[PDB]
Amino acid sequence: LKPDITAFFDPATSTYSYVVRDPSSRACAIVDPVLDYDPAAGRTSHASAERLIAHVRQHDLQVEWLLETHVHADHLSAAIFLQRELGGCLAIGARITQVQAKFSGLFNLGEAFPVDGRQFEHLFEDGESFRIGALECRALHTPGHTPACMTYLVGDSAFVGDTLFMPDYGTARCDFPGGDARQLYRSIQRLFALPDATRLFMCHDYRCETSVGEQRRHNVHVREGVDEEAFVAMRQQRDATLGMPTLMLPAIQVNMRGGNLPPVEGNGVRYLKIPLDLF
Amino acid sequence: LKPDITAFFDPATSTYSYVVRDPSSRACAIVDPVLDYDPAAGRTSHASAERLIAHVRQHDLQVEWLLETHVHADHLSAAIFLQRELGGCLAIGARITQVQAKFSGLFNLGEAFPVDGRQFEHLFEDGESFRIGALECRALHTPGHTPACMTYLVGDSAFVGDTLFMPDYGTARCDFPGGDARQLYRSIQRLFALPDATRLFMCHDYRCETSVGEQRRHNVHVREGVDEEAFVAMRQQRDATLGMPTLMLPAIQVNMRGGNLPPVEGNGVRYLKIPLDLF
Ligand SMILES: [Cl-]
Ligand SMILES: [Cl-]
Ligand SMILES: [Cl-]
Ligand SMILES: [Cl-]
Ligand SMILES: [Zn+2]
Ligand SMILES: [Zn+2]
Repeated sequence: LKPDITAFFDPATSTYSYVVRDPSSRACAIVDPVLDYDPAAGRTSHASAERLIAHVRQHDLQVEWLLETHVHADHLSAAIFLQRELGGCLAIGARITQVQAKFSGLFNLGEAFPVDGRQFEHLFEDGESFRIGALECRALHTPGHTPACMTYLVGDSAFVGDTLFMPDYGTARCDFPGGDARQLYRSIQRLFALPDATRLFMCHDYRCETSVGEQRRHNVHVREGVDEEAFVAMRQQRDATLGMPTLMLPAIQVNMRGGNLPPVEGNGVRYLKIPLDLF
Repeated sequence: LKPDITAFFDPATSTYSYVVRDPSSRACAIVDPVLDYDPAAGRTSHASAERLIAHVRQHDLQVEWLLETHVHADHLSAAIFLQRELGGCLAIGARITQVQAKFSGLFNLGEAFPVDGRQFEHLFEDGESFRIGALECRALHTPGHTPACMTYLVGDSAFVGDTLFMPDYGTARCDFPGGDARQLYRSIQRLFALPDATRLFMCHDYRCETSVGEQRRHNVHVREGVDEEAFVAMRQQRDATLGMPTLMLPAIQVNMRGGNLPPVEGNGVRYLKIPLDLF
């Protein structure tokens, strides 16, 4: 039983979000939804999410899951807004509590900020099975880009997050806190051991769908024949040349909260905190 | 007695800073010095200021004034860092207290944030005379870009801030809070009534020095013959098309403090506050 998958490209952040629909029912999940954010003005907008809401409404779907593949450093999540409009259960990999506990310190939030994942309604363990309607699904731990990345298998497909790019772009950076180029190399090996026909759906592109086959032989960074020590050297060498993602500091502190904005002050206004000279 | 003026271009922010030196002594002032700031990482760096420090050290100058022409929305000021290394008296126009009182509310700082200009050691009134060594100087109120802009006359020259651009670029936006396209029009008229040979030194360029003469007849936005109501219409029409300056929210909250970073938290880290959905 194969999922009905609709991709949604966001040109500002190069993010693909997905609606993952059970063909035998109206149940669906939403993967990596984007809350649009203008960092110069601090304006959040709902254009990308409204595309998702309209699709769900057109096809009269019931949102069962709001899935995050990892903690996004390049965009803010629109999960909370979609959850208000469409319902559904907010979910992420269990190792999100490592990112919460680390960045609670880096953002200086105190214990008014819980670091155990309560903001998310489900934390997936490695290998955990679950369903989207009748669809059969499993969550695999695939860390390396971040400590907490998950790949979601759903029928014949896999939502790999930032664990791979399209074969001609290669792989993503691993210099996020807790990221590990060698952990990512072995996460990719796990992905390559899947059936070569598995539909692979990327989180970013700089062109959303490939296969395990295409990747295994044609990925410019981790084709077959690229050993662990070679890849690591190149990954860390490219990472050193990379400036920090523009939205990283706003994105983490929203996304580590499940996509809740920071609390309102007596002002009536909510504020992000931008650590100075910490990175 | 004419000032010895050295210009310093910052390509990241298109800012001209100046060293204004009294030829008959070693006294100088520093105008609009830049603290380099990477907004993605929250990294401040001291490259631009180190150029100023080296010049002061080469020519064995004594910093008497650290002048700001206005509250900068496009860069953070390096006044406090220069003040530590070189000394000197930090100064700005008296109407800085309007910007402090407004943005103390917009940034929700409470009364742990004084709104009377104590962070600056001198607040210039309109028409106030002062000296840089033997040089004769006067501060004119020239609002419009911001409520608090000042033009500094020093001998035969004038540091106009963002009150004008070079004649072929025209004028700057007036949509900052308290800014007023019509106030700016009449500030410019005041500048045009100066002697046509007055050396005019811009704060930005997108090429630092022109004359009142060149401006009066050749400014593409406010040449002679452009009336008050025409200019205002065009200024507000262009302003509406403009996205907010990238660094505006970090820059104001540092510069409204005289260039002090926000306080250290028990973390040991300092934080900017970015209002959400307020602009
Ligand atoms: Cl597209
Ligand atoms: Cl459920
Ligand atoms: Cl130059
Ligand atoms: Cl003095
Ligand atoms: Zn990512
Ligand atoms: Zn300005």
